Amino acid sequence: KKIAIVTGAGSGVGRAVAVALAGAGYGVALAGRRLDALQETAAEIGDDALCVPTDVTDPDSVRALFTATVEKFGRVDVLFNNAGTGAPAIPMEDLTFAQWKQVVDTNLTGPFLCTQEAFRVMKAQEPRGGRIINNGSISATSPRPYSAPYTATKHAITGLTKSTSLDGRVHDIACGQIDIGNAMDVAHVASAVVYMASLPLDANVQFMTIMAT
Amino acid sequence: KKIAIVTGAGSGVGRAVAVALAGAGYGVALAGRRLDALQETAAEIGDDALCVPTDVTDPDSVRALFTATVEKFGRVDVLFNNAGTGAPAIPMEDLTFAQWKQVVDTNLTGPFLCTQEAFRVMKAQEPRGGRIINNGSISATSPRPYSAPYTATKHAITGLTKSTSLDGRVHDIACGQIDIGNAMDVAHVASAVVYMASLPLDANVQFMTIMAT
Amino acid sequence: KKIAIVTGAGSGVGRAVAVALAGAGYGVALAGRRLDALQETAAEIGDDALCVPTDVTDPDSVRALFTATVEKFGRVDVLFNNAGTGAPAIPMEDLTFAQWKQVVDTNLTGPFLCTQEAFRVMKAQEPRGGRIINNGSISATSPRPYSAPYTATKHAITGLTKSTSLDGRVHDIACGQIDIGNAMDVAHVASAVVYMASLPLDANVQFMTIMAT
Amino acid sequence: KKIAIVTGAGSGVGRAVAVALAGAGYGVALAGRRLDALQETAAEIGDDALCVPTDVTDPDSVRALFTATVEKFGRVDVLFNNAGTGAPAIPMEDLTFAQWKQVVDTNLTGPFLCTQEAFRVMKAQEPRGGRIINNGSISATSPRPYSAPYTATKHAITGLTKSTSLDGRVHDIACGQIDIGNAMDVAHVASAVVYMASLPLDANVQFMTIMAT
Ligand SMILES: [Cl-]
Ligand SMILES: [Cl-]
Ligand SMILES: [Cl-]
Ligand SMILES: [Cl-]
Repeated sequence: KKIAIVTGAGSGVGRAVAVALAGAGYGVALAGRRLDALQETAAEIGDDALCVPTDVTDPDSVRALFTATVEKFGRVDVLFNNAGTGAPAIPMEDLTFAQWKQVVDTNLTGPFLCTQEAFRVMKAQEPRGGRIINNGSISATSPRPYSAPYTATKHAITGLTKSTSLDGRVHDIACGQIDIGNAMDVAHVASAVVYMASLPLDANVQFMTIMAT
Repeated sequence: KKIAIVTGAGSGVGRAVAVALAGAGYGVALAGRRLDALQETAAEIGDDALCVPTDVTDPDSVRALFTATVEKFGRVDVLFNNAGTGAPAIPMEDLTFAQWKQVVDTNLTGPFLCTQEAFRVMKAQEPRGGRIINNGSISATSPRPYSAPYTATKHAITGLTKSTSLDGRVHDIACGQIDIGNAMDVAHVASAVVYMASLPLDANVQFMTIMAT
Repeated sequence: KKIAIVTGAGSGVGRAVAVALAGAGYGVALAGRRLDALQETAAEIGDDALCVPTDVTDPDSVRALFTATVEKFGRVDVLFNNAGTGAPAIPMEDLTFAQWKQVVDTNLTGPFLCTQEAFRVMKAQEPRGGRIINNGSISATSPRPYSAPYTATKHAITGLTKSTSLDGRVHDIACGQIDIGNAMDVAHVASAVVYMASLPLDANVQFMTIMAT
Repeated sequence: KKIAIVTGAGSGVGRAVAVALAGAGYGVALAGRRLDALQETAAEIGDDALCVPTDVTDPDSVRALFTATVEKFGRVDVLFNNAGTGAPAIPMEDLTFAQWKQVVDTNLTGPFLCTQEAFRVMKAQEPRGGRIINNGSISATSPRPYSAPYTATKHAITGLTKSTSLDGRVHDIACGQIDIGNAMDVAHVASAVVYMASLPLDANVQFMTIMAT
């Protein structure tokens, strides 16, 4: 009955969130670049997860993902906007323009295009609205060496969450963000996302940070 | 089987947290200044909550609360360090020294003394450790007018959480903090605290903020 | 012609700020617990600094400091609210109640009482208003081990600055804060404070952090 | 004798910083898209400013700017990495992919490419190192409505500053950031940048925020 779209759903925290949302009774659309790993996530769910190979850096592929979801399930209540690539851990001035662009497109442009499509879908549905949960950094309180593209784009996600919360309110869209760091088992990020998605629309975890050890 | 001490348990979020922890199967000690309101919380729980009238600004009363808890339940796994008073909303220079001292003692000294006693108890028990959850501000992203004592002491709680996490690690003590603000139903703060207390000791929500509307 | 009160002026950053403000042409009142070290700061200034032994944790002593300043110089344009004591670096639960109270009184109550007296004086003078610069932490981005009283009270100063900025605006009082940390020569904190005090009242450095190395 | 490169130097804060650095005795290279406005900045300086029309979103144009600077002046001690465009204030889902890409390229890719070229130049020169000052947001404590591309990319600049400080240390490169907001005369941002550039390399203002009124 509540419907989620989970990006990066073929691996890691995306897979764990999709499995945990389905266990909590959501209908789930699984978005990611490769069908094989999406299929294994759907097998784990063992219900009616929908696999949707998607390039979230591509506006048309993104639109197609939400259309497929609404066609199958009827609406979209939650988006877990989950991306996380890094460039190689090399001196910053050795990064090529393409290595830079790959991290910006994956970590920042993908989440922004999915947030735009979520606004289009959520504002149109009835009852109106929903929630977007953005997956932030895995090094929250301290950047790793040689990480400027990853650190800049995950900080950009904090700005995107803030503007999405402000701009979503008119459409009954809430937005919050989860970050992790180290002083981690993906199950704990998934249970936190399930918790955040459990709240009614007028209460919202805007930011939370979970620390390992 | 897991044991919690909840301060401010006779009202508001303290009562809601105590009721929610007991519903999740915790043994609960209810600490607060007045027995009457503690009794009503224990009636709501309708199990074996322990009422312990306590002045958390007083070291001996604090020690007595933890001793009563360990005597009854055998150990203390979670402390919800919950205080929240304000001075009158008047020009800052009109505040009397006693009105200032009342907010510092209640909002900062109480939580610090309970954290010290929690370290004494948690480091001594077997298995060792536990978690302390500090209740932060209700105006997280923007201070209200005429609120310097409340705003300074709730910001102090953020510093206390950070030092408690660092200093607790050697004793297997984790510490995290919850804050709220407004762009709220106490049930949502209670379910967030239950969530935070649900995690094993090596994963910890160090900070989370829930926003109304 | 612009007049400053500098607390902790007998040593360290307080002395360096007082010397730098006087070098920039301010009249300076030097506040601190011991006359000897205040005298040496006044000798360094070698002009007309006013030594005022003061206990900033005491409301009457604070009032006396501002009265002495207005008597001598005619008004108070800038307050450098500068305190910074720590408790011993020992396990938190070994701190005595008096060791805790000493850090709260020095690092939080002193600055709050000086801010109240500054509001009384600044709102009354003509032209009205002025600026208060609060000296924050020396470990800004990471607390040291065994530092809960210092870390909680310097975080409290951030809350005090925020409320002082909001509440001061009606009186043409601006408030900002300086913090330092380490990835330091007191001359750099002093030149930053001089910079902050140089701005007209409608532009204000609300926060700045200077990092060593 | 100290040499600065100032981007966006044909207008607004970029022009004011270039004029103020030259007034403080720096040699200045003026980078911006249009020669006309660069010329007017150079006329204001009325000394030996070097105009260098540059597209900072283009790696070759960026390299050419630093090469022109080193050819003329001999080294580069300070970079003011200054960009700031917004997309139209319209519903987020109405933004075209090109309007999004324009803000990411200008506000995030330009500063990243200039930081890479600054590392190449600063690490190679003798004495080695220098400082990079990134111009952050003009709405620091609260995003404006309809501003997700601007808010995300200025938050990204905070991440870039943090990684640049960490990664620059081995090359004696310091990095800090200035932000502004409103509870402003460009002269105050320029005097703050001059202040930040005045410090020796082992002390660094990593972040400062100036608030209007
Ligand atoms: Cl990050
Ligand atoms: Cl607060
Ligand atoms: Cl601190
Ligand atoms: Cl911003």
